[PDB]
Order: sequence, then structure tokens, then C-alpha cells
Amino acid sequence: DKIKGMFNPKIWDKTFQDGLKKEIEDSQPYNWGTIHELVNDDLLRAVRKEIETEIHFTKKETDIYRVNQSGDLANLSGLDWDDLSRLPNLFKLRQILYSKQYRDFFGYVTKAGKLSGSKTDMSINTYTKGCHLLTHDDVIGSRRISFILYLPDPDRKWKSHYGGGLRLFPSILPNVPHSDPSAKLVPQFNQIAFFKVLPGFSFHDVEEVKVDKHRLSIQGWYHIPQVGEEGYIPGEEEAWVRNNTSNVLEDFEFPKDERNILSFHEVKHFEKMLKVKLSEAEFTYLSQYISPEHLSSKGIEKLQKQFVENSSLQIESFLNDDKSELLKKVIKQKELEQECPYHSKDVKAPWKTAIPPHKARYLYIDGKEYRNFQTEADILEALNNNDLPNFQFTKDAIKIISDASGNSRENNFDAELALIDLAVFHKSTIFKKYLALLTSLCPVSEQILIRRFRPGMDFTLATKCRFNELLKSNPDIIDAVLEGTLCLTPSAGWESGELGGYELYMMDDSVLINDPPAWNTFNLVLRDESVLEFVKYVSWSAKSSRWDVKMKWDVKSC
Amino acid sequence: DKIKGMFNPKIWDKTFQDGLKKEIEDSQPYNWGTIHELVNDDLLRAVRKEIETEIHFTKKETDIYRVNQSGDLANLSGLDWDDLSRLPNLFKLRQILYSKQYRDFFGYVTKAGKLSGSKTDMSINTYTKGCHLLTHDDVIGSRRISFILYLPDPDRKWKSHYGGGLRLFPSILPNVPHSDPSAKLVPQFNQIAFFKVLPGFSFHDVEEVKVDKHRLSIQGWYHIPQVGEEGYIPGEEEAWVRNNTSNVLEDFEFPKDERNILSFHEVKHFEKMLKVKLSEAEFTYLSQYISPEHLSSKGIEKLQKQFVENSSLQIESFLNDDKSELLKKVIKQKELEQECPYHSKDVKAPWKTAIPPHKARYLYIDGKEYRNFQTEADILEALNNNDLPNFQFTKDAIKIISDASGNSRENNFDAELALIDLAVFHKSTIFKKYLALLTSLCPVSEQILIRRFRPGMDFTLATKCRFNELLKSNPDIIDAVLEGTLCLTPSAGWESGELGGYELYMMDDSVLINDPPAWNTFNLVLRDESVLEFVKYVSWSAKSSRWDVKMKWDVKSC
Ligand SMILES: O=C(O)CCC(=O)C(=O)O
Ligand SMILES: O=C(O)CCC(=O)C(=O)O
Ligand SMILES: [Fe+3]
Ligand SMILES: [Fe+3]
Repeated sequence: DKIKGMFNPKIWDKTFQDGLKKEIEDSQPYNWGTIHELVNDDLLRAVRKEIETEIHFTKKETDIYRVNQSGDLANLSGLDWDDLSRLPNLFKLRQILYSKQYRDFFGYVTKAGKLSGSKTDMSINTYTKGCHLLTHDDVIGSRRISFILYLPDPDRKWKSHYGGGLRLFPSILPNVPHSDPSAKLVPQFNQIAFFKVLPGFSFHDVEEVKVDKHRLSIQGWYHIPQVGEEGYIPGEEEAWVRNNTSNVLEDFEFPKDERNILSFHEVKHFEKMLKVKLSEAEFTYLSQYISPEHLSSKGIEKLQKQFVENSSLQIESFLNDDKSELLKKVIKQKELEQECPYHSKDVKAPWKTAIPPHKARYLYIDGKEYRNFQTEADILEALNNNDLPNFQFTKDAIKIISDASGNSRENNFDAELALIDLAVFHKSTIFKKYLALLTSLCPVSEQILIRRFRPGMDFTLATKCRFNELLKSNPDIIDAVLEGTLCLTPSAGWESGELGGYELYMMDDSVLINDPPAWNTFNLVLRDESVLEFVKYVSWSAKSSRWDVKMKWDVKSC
Repeated sequence: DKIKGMFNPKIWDKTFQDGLKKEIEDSQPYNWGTIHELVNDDLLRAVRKEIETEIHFTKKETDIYRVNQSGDLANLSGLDWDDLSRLPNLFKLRQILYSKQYRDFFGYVTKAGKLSGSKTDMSINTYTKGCHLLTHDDVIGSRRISFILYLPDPDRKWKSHYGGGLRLFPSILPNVPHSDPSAKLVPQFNQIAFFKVLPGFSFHDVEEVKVDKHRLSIQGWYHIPQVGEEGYIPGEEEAWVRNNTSNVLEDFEFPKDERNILSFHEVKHFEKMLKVKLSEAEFTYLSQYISPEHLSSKGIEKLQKQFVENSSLQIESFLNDDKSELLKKVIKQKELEQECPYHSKDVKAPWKTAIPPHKARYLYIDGKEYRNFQTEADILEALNNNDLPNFQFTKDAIKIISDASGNSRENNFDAELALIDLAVFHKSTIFKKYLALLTSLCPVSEQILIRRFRPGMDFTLATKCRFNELLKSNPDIIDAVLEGTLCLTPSAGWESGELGGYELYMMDDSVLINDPPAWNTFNLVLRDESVLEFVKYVSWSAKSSRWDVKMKWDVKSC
């Protein structure tokens, strides 16, 4: 048997097979398996060499990933699955993996039943330093089992600190993965990792590659049997796709994309002004935080003109010298002298973790009562007991925790307190008057968040604004959300190192803004329904978190 | 001189006059004066006797006062200012008070200028136990100087503990009086108190009469001179009335009549249900606070029917036995064993004082950061820095104050903590689902306040609901405010003693609800634009404060 002989002879042994089936049954957080030294060593070495000589990889980055790919439609990479003339060993590899012999073995140990021999579905990718793939479940089309065969250097050990681990996530509920993974597989040459595709459950990701090494892999899927194949059931595939394609789940997303309506006093002030002038006292108040260049008569005129022309502002050195210096000092001190929580269970007041991880992950201060979501019950409690932001109470709580601890260089809340003070400034009636002056728009609601995006952990994905549905019938209220981001990231290397963390606004060139983290910048965007936004995953190589203050307002023409 | 001789001879003495003018100039909180032994003693004694024999007084109560009056249009009291046949001494008294001789004296010492001799304007009233007159400024029509001549028993001293003091209020700003008075005059027979009417400033009230005594007085006004009189200036009166008749001041009112919009999760739950059923788990949650009789299938059906027919509910024994007993214990303990603040400066977290006192006075917990409004600056700071309610943070702050003090029978916050727990129950998603079930209305916003109305201090006046102006164009949102009051007043005697504190709803029989304070009642009223509501001034004779929880929701047909 020329097929059987191209695999490790152990895989044809009944005792081995039963042992592996048991391993898979007993695995966590959902059923998965691995086999070491799977394929004939000479064959797999020859495949690696063919790939190196015949395939050219191209970096592709999206919100969800950065991966060096070879699957371009025109086959300019050199990989054409319809014509493997220059890769005969790869041809042999695909043939043996989709053989009846292997499929019968593989379907048995995974309890997946019959698998398609003809619907071959493989991809060849490399992950180099900074490459990653964020949380997802693989539930697409007729996929039945996911597999990844790893081909890093056969004569060197791939090490845990290299990154590139396959990580698997437990679930709080179906389609609601826990923020932190519970298993990690470190890939080696000729090792295969695999799992039955599980709608709602099979959440996994590829840990960023943290060093200058090349993680080469062949990712594939076994599919539901097709017409004329063993195990084919007419209608099975159609039913599977339908049941996986066909908004209760938004309840499990935190923070909520919700704004609170402003006071009668506030709205009157904005209306009165826009039906042109700030008092000297009001300018004095603004000058406590904002640079003089953005408060001068001609500075304001320029900003007003820019907003009219672009429906956005990108302001540099937004905060004045005093506040910029204060914030830089306290943020740098926290970055360099304090320990950051790197698991949601370890996050303490005033911080929360954005969830679920197939949508976002980051730390935030919202001014609401402390939440740490580890169980379904924790989430249900929050939903039954909505509370509203209160930044002064949050400040108060911080002082009491701090005074109990001693307020040292290791545990002080100087950064959080300074950032909350900044949030309170932006919550002030006078700030919103200034915002109204710049935009000729009348804020009627607000949400303010302080965010920290940790290296190797944090990101958001491309999403649209959420309109205040109670305000939809109001003809004065514009069909848009005004969104501000005050970036306070003190480290460098973001652009040159491609460290992620950039704020991206695009139309659904479609890119409106692509802004790597910087220090003391203020972005303002009037978002209509279609505009997409995200903050890119922050690389482990970043020398600080991305820190910012995120602000959102419903607005009326005034 | 028959006129001069009917007054104390001292008032015609230049040295006396100048001394009095100086007293008035140097007085606080606004210029006022008093003269002792003003009138011929025999004359004033004869006037008192005529009043006792010839005038019948009738108790009249409104939101602002309770006073035994004699000014009925038909003159059934026996007092007819056009025919004093049976009161010739009263005739003589009016004549001398409006004489040129007296007006020249009175106008001089008050720096009020000329006064009308013909536009006589007097009223005769008695204040008996429980009678009072709340804060007001006397600024009506052509009134120039206010005076009150007191005629209690001439042969007994009126004592401070009798009450019935004339109290004068300082101002934070024009038309914004301080909550607490800064001067009090204790009336005696033949004593006159007076002040120039001052738009924006001349705020005064009559302290409740606290004992079974009869405070008889003649209140009057001197007016701007009329045509043909000394000092008449054509157009003066018209200009005065115009400048006093012709909404910035709502900024100074606390608490704000403002509701916060509910979460997306909440509104979805109500919509889903009303487009009929609560789960067993939801009933279990409700049963923690609410009596079984209001959660049963037929109990609910009855309430639903009552609300359909009346657009209101009046529920007795609302809370279950466990919670009723807990709340009664802690409220009674606070009433009987702890000291209540009786000046706004003495009110501490978590309590605030409703202001200004010509509109309302009471203590409330709103869950917002602590405020104590003693200056204009204090108010302006709050207005520039709006914050939102957070009951858990309020609870947290209470524990830290309590643990610093020792948590004794004298200083514990057991009542406040139990009341906040109750507020949190009513803030729960499941409670609002139950509310939606009872009413077939869909809450979309909320405000919850805990209120304490102290004996001898606290009240509100008749006002309409305030619509959420941002929601006016929404056709689904009903032009009404749903309003709940959970009364938790543990003392008795309210109705029999006429102790005030009643909750009054009336159409602008017009009375919808007149409900004296009781224990564990829940009133629910769907208020359209016109419906007026107030809580009547609580008598010093009440044996506890009125305690309640006030709830307001915007609602849609769902
Ligand atoms: O390379 C891996 O380990 C897994 C890749 C993956 O999950 C995917 O491409 O869907
Ligand atoms: O009787 C008093 O002392 C004052 C009465 C009063 O202020 C009034 O009737 O307007
Ligand atoms: Fe995958
Ligand atoms: Fe008065």
C-alpha cells in the first residue's frame, strides 16, 4: 500500500487509534487532537523544499489577521491547486491526506463520520514576526473537520517563546467564548492539530509570532461528503449551511454601544449659542486642558472650516503643555514600573474587559460599578441591574483601595486618576459647548470610555455605529454619530515596526483615516450609518499599550 | 390732631424716626422694620373685641398655606370693607393707618417714597394650630410696602415655642432664596412688622403655629399712588406690573425633573413581552420584594383591569411581609433614636436638599455625587458637571462613612441602605417587566428618588409633569409620564390630626387622588400634560417624616 506507507505506521494500529480517539474525547475546552510525526519524513521535507522554491508569499493584513498568504486568485504565488506541476510532492501529500485510508482513520478518531475525498481544501501560509490570527470558529460552508499540518524548520525545535501557538477557547455560552484561552499547542515539524468544526464552540486563534522565525503551515478542511461519495446524504449539506447561517447575542457584548441623554441645562446652552460665542470665563475653563492654539479666534476658524469640508478633524497636540506633561509622566510610570493584568480574572477596579473575544478585547474604564464576567450568571446579573457611569464615585473608590494598599510606585492609581480627570473635563458642559462651536452640531447624548489596548492582547474589529433607536423619529437629530478619540500613547515604533494599534476609519480609496497611535492627538469623525471603524490588534513588540479616551455623541442640527 | 393721637406719640418724634430709618437700613436679610406698641392701646383692644364678636373665620387650605380667612367674596364672614357698620373701631384703625400723617412717616422710614391713601388693602386672618404660610415674596400688582399688625391676646406674651413667627429668607441669587431663613420675628399684641416689597428678594413665610393658640393678625399693603394722589406718576404702576410679570431660573431647581433612557436590553424585553408572560424565575425575583397577592394570576388581572379603567393604581400592602418588616424596623429606629438635620448646611451624604424654597423643600437620595448648595458657585459647579445616578456607589460610600464612625444606634445608615436596596429593586429589568405587564406600557426612561419630608420643614407645590423634549417627535412614545410613589410612613394620626404630607393629584371633583401618608402603599398614575401633583407641607405635629420612593418613566404603547 503506497498510501499507507507514506504515513507513520502507528496510525494504522488499532490500539493507537483507540488511544487517540480517547485522547480526543477527553480533551478540553472542546474536542481536539494532535498527532506527532504524521507523514513520511522524507516526503514532508521534500514538500517544505518545494514550497520554499516554488511559492512566493504575500503579506495580507485585515482587522482579524496578518498572514503571509499564497491563495491569490490569479495564482501569481506559484500555487495552483489545479496544476501542481512544479510541486509533485505536495500533490502526493494532498492525495494521501484525502485518501479513503486516511479519511476512514481520521473520521473514526474524531467521531466525525464520513468525509469528502474530492472536496480538497488546503491553504499554505507563513506567519513571520507580528503575524497573527484572531479568535474565530471555522464554521463556514460544508467544513466538517479542521486540520493544520506544521512545517517549520525540521532540524530545529519550535519554542514556546517564539509564539505562533494554536490556542483554544472555552465558552461561557454557545457563541460566547471566554476572553482567555484554556489550551495552547506549540507547533512542530510534521505535527498535525485538528478538531471537528463545532458551531457555537470551536473558538480558536493563532498566537502572534513573537520572534524573527518562519512558521510555515498547511491548513485544510475535510468536508461533508458530496454526491457520489461514501456517506453522501442528499440535503445534509444544505441543512448544515442553513442552520449555521440563520439579535439575542448583543446582550453578551460589553461595553454596550449606548449613550446617555444630556441634561436640559446643557442642551439649552448649545441651542442658545448656535442660534457663535464663548465667554472669557468659558475660555479660561477650556484653557485648563486644551492648548492655546485650538482656543484662539483663528485656530477655531481653521478647525470649523476643516470640519465643514471633511466632516472630521485630526488635531495634533490637543491638550496643553501642563496636562500633556502630567499625563505622559503618569502613563509612562505605570507602563514601566507597574504590572498589567493579562487575564480577565486578574483585572481589577476601575477596569473592565471588553467581551466577547471574537468581537473585541481591551481594558476600559466606563465609570460603572465593577464587573468581572467569568460566568453566564455574572452577565445575567449585569443585564438585570443596569447602572449608569459615575466618574467621581469611581475616583472615590480608587482612593480607598489606594490608601489601603499604601500608594506605592508599584500600585498607585495616578494614571487612572489623571485619565478620569480628563474624562470629567470632556463631560463638562463647557467642553460640549466648545465641541458645538467647532462643529455647528448640538450634542444631545454622550458616552465616554477610557481604553487601554495591551500588547499581544487587545483589538477591535470593523463595525458600524449604533444609532439611538428611540431618537430615530426626531427630524432635528442627524442620522450620524459624532465620535472622538483622544490618543495618549507615549511609545514610538508603531509605524516603522508595524506594531498595530492604528485607528482605522473606512467607507463600507475607501480609507478615511489610518492613524497609528501617537501622543496627544484628537480625532473627530461624523459617522454616517455605513462608516466602519476599528483599532488594530497591538503587537507583543509594542513598547507600551495604546491608551486613549473614546467619546461618542448623538447630535442635532442646531 | 385726632389721627396723631391714636398712635404711640414716639412715632412723631424726629429722633425716633431717624433711629428707625437706620434700623431698617441696617437690617438683614433684606430691609425690614418693626414697631412695638404702635397704636392707642384702648383702640386696638376694641378692634380685637369687634373682630371676635363680628367676624367668623373659615379654614382654607391650599398647597402653599392653611389659614383661617375672612375674605370671602359674599362677605359671609361679616367683614365687608365697603361697610364696616358693625366694626367702627376697625374703620378708625384703617383710617389712621392710611392717613397722610402715618403714610408720610412710614414712607420716610422705609425709603419707599409716596404711598396711596385711597387704595386701602387689608385682610384679617387667624393662624391656629397647624396653620402656616410657605415661602413667597408678596410681589403682586401695585403693592409697595407690606405690613402686618399683630393682635394675639393683649394680656399674655406670645412665646417662641408657639410658632407663628414671621421668617425672612436671604437669597443665593435674585429670585433664588436660600432654603433656610435667617431672621424670625415673634409677634406680640400691637406690634407691626413691615418691609418694602422687593422683586426677587423679599422672601418670607409664616412659621406654623405649633400649639393650641390663636394668632390674629391684620395684614395689609400700601400701594403706588393712584391718580389724583400725592406722588402720582402717570405710567409708574403700569411699568412696575410689566417689569414684574415679564426659563433661566429652572437651572437653580434641584432635583432636576429628568429621566435617563433605558438600555437596549431592557426595552427589547418589554417589547418582546407585550408583542403577556413572566417566567417562573422572574416571578421568583419579584417575590423577593412584592407581596404574593400582587403576583398571582388573578391579582395581576385585577390590577391590569383597574389600570385600564382608571389610568392609575392604588395598591395597599405592596411589599411582602419580610421587606415591610425590615423597612419598618430601620425607619422607626432612625426616627426614634437618631437626629435629623434641620438646616440644609447640616445635611450629609447620601442626602440632598430640594431647592429653592418658594418651590419645594425636602430631603432626597438620588444616587448622584454629594451636593450642598450654599452659594451661587456651588450651583454653577453642578451645572457645569452633570453626573448620573449610581446607587451601588452610593451604598459603597455609606459603608466607608459608617465604618469610620462605628455604626452605632445613633449614626447607622440602616434605613438608607434598606431604602437604596429597594430603589435597586425598582431599577431592575425584571421590575420594569412587571410594570409593563400591569400597564401594557413600555418604559423607555426612568428616574428614581428616595424622599424624606421632615415635620415642620418639607413640602412640594402643585406642578405638572415635564415631558422629555428630545422624545416629542416619537409617535410611539405616549404624551404622558407614568409616575409611581411607594409610601413608607410608619406613624399615624395623619388624617385625624390633619398633619399634611398627603399626596395630591388633581386635574387642572377635580381631585384624582388625595392620599394621606400610610405604610407600604404604591400609587401609580399615568399623568397627561395637565395633571397637577404635590405633597402637602408636613406639620410639626407629625410623629415621623413622610418617607417614600418616587419613580417616573417615559412610556410607549408597545
Ligand atoms: O495555523 C493554525 O494553527 C490555525 C490557522 C486557522 O485557524 C485558520 O486559518 O483558520
Ligand atoms: O402674618 C404674617 O406674619 C405674614 C403674612 C403674609 O406674609 C401674607 O399674608 O402675605
Ligand atoms: Fe481557524
Ligand atoms: Fe407675605
